[PDB]
Amino acid sequence: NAPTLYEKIQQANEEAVTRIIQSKPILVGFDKAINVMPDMTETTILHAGPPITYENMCGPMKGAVQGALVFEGLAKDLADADRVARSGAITFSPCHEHDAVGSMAGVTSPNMYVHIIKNETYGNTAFTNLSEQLAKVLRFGANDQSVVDRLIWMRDVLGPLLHDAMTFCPEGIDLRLMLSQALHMGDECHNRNVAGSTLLVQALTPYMVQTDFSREQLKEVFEFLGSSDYFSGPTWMGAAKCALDAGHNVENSTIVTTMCRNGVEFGIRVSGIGGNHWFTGPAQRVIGPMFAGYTQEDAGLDMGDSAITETYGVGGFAMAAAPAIVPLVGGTVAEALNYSKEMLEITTKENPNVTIPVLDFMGIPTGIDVLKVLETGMLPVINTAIAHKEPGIGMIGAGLTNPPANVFNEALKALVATIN
Amino acid sequence: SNAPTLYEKIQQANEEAVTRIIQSKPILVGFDKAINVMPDMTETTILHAGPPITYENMCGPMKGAVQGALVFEGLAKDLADADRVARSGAITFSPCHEHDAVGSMAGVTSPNMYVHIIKNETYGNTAFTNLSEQLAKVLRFGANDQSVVDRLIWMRDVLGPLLHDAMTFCPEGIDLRLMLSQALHMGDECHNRNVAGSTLLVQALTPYMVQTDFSREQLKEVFEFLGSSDYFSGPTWMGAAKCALDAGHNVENSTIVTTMCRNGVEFGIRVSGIGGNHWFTGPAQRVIGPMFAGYTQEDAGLDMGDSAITETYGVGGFAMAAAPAIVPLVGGTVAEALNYSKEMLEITTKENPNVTIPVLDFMGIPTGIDVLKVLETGMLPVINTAIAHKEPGIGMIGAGLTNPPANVFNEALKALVATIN
Repeated sequence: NAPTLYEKIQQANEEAVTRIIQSKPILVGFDKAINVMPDMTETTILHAGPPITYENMCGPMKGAVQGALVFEGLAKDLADADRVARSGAITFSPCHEHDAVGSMAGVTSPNMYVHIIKNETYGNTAFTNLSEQLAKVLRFGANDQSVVDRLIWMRDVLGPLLHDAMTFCPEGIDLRLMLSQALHMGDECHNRNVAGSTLLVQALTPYMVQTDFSREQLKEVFEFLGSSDYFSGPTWMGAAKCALDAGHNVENSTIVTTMCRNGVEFGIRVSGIGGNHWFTGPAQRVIGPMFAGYTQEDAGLDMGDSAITETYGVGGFAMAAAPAIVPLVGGTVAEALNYSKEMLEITTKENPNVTIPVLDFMGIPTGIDVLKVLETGMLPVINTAIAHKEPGIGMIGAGLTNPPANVFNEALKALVATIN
Repeated sequence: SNAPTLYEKIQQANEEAVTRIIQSKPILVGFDKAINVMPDMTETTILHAGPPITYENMCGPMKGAVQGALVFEGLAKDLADADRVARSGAITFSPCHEHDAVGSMAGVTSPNMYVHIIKNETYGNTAFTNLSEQLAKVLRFGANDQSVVDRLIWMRDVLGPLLHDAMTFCPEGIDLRLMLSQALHMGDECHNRNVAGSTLLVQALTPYMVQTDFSREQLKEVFEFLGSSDYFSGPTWMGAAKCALDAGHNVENSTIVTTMCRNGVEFGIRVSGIGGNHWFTGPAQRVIGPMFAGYTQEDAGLDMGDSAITETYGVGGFAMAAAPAIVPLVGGTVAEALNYSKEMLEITTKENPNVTIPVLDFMGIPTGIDVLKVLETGMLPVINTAIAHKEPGIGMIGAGLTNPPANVFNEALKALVATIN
């Protein structure tokens, strides 16, 4: 009594999405990437998006890698760094291929500090760097003395104090739970992190104080953390990565387990294909509110791993939860309420642990299924920060984008061919 | 001719009054023992929520409050004794409202409790409120074990002083209208759901507490205390609202409500054009809503507390729409909550642009409940509040929707038509 092919996929997607939903990413500590991540070398630099060579990277990402190389000691300055990167001496590699995710340029170097996030349920581990805090920052390609000065402080004090702080928190911090409180306080955990960041520092505060650091280091670190609302940003991405990784490599699943971009190409991974097989197409423009005297002409293409957030069910998929981002991202609140409802049409089921009050507490729409995106013709709606096409400069606005279509086509083809 | 006519003079006065309210900017500047900073305090003076009320006529839970308080202040050896002292002529019982303060639930506030000191940056008037004790077994609900009096002492021996000291490292103060601003974009409504506000406040306070001379060991238990409940900023918003509202009080000819409060027996309001501490009073009402399991509506007491200053300001139940998280706690439908915040506009003078509700396309909260419009529409202020056991100390046993009583507005109007030169 054999099962039908479409029936295989239904079963696989149920297995896949159950693992995603039942995942309980726990924040366990912090440590230099080199000390704690897989396949790391002192000459490895990780970045956001699918694979790409340095020569092909876009302005901002190059800038971030130059900034990074100088932070590492590997270069006396920017002009030098570019020479060093171009030389074959550096190994470049996506975060995703090292069980990590990076925000924006997503450049992460051996002695940057990272979140250590462990899946309570299924045992896998995810990693992600810390938010610098301002707008003029490495993850946007800026790379002043000021910028590397701040990387240094983070390596030399912030990192160490968080490492020591989690030492006094043997239980870890349950990120799904905190994520779910966040969506009840008007965040979608992608471009709105206000509530999430405030929960995080509340949670971290008493452990920090139990540290050997001085009152004065403590104050300046409290101040950095209240500097902007983006501190938990990376945190939610890591939880999402931890969760989605538990749903990868399931024999016949058509669930998207990764969506990322590097400012030149968008790449996806699908569960039933497994491993690091990427499907890539052109990164799209990001249409939205532009900042202080800026234009669409100035913006680079979509960039960053933050999209792992929508792949989980949050961010743009949860925009109904966060009507407050509308001025920042464009559109009506009407539409913002609608997206979460429409995303039900291309996902596999509601996540009963993360709910949205304005929608009568419906679970977030979880598990993008390539088949449904093809049949409905609805590409996932992503929200994102807009970055300048020039290195240096800052974040310059925010808006809405979609993945390219080709990518889902190519994945559909790969699947129906795998199953025989 | 426009020979300055009447309905005008009211339209003009409401403009000035609501402009004060909207433009007030309440700044949290300090903390200190009531007796050190509040107007007309004496050591034998104790404050309660709602309009004036003798002790003998107070209700179960609030009598328990003056008793716990008295034991703490050290004016009676014990509960049964306390009740004796209160009944003797040796205590002045007067409302928070008449000392520029406000009080949550029983609202009892005695000389040695610590209060927020909140000062109007625009208009320069000050308001005060006590702090959240943080548990369910708590004085504001009438409970008075040893445990409760101990926590009260802890709050005045340690927590209190810590707070006071922290705020001296912060000479700019904390801007409350801004923070409230942000809370309402984070799913709070600053009456029933206070999570966002509370988390924004403990975070702004931390840097300053750390600059203090308290031991780490002491900071440790104070954090434990601050996250034991999400209610820590609740009083803070009452104080904010009280501070703004008072600056809109005493405007000749104005029919704007500047106080709504209750003491478990009566509901009482003040109107700007009437002024001072002239109170209009009716029967406090039942609060009907979902019940905490094992409890039922005949367990409940009548509406009690000063927390309704919140809807007097434009927030709380008036902001219902901003806080879809509360629907199953406070009852009703989400569509109904959107609808109520819209409705409230026919009762109010104009939208506050500085404080807005995202889901309603960022309309400003509805400000300036106008006696005259309450009357002509027939529509009463909606207030969402906690339902509290009628017995002392049992505490919150659910929540729901209530209203002020119709009569209180009728009298208002009649007192107005009799004043307006």
